[PDB]
Amino acid sequence: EGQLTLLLGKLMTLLGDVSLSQLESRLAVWQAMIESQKEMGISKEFQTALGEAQEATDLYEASIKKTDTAKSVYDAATKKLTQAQNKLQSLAQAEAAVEQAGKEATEAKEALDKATDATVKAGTDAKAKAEKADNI
Repeated sequence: EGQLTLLLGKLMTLLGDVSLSQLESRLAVWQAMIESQKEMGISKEFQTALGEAQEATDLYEASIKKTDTAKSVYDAATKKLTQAQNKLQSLAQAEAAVEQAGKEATEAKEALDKATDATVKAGTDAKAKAEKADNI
């Protein structure tokens, strides 16, 4: 009963709402003040600081979506193994399915763990490039 899978699905939603959502917003404020002022005829090296951040934040949209696929990929692997695991002690071929559902699943987690580390990575920087907008 590793329904930490359901907990995780919930953390991903929160990460999306509290991390990614505020970041994307912060930067949207800047783009709209860039445009609202770029119309009154009034940005220089600032648009480099901002360019870089809305790319990290955009790489961070992508990355979360990449770990969210990876987990769907993994949830199929884990439920695959509980089907095979189950109908085996309903009694050599059944014994193999479990070994291979098992292999498919430790592999899915490996890919899942990877896509998380790479999401940890992307957001850590997006946080940073967006704080570096302490331009004067």
